[PDB]
Amino acid sequence: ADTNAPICLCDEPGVLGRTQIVTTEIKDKIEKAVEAVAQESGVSGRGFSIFSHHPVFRECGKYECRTVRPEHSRCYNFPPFTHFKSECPVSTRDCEPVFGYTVAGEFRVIVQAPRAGFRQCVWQHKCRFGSNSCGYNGRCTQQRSVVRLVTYNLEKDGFLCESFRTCCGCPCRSF
Amino acid sequence: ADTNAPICLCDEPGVLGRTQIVTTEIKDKIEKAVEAVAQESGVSGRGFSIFSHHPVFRECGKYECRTVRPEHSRCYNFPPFTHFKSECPVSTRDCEPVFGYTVAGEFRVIVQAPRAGFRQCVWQHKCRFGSNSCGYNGRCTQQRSVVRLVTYNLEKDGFLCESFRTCCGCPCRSF
Repeated sequence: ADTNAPICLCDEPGVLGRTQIVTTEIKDKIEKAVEAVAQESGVSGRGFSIFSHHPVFRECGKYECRTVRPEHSRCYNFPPFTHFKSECPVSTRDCEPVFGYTVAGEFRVIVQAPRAGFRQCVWQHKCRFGSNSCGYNGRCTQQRSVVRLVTYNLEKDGFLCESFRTCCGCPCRSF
Repeated sequence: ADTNAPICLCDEPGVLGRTQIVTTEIKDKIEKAVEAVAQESGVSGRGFSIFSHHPVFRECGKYECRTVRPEHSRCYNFPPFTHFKSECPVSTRDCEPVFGYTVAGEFRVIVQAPRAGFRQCVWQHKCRFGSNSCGYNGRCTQQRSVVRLVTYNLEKDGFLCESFRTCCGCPCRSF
């Protein structure tokens, strides 16, 4: 594999920040579209409920930044739901990405519309010091899982659920 | 009177995982307060922090463990930023304090929330062998400096910056 990389949400070498800067015009388009969704609802204007009528949001739009805690994205909370015997120290950061590369490696725009009231978050848990030695013979390794998040299709002006790899833990594996 | 063994951030058997009064009851309260900031903040970027949108954190949240280097707490990194002519031998230890005494002598809980992505580190540089003769007429002296760290005010259960003395070096104080 020449160019190979799993790529976790918010992954970035320079202190894990932003790679490129999405056009404000795009953010504008998204805000508008999300507002359109909220209005086609109207009823139940108390919270996320304004989005709960649209099929895609119902399917994968529930990683609400307001409710998602870090433990919800630890590997033990994703199938197979098992705990690590030994896990290395973990660096945890909330992630609210505007872009992501799917499981298939494609580039996608992940929907974030703070003004409209729709924000998606998934806390990332990575090996604190990369892959250092840890067992009596082990190695610190990044484990991942997969989350589905609402993305925005620029062409067809439509929403869609897509799969992204998320960093859930750092088990000390025997290499 | 003088003392060969100076007192620094992380000194005395009180600073530990459990620690003095820093009950798992307090710890948890702090963790959730930090998570709330992460959840409402969201704002992030390279060479930044997700906490830089909150006023207390933008002011004194820069001793985050992932960015801190041992030399960042050496005396020459604090005003008047001057180097020593002769410095006695130093013992450098990492320090991630859970409580401390402010420059005004008050006890304060120093925020440490590993699970929400906020840890504070200030490496202590102590006189390896204190007070012993070093120069012609000098005596090895613990040099302290002042650092501001995010604290948790019990009363108003919120965040506040406070000033703490930190051990930055051990100059041979001759004359």
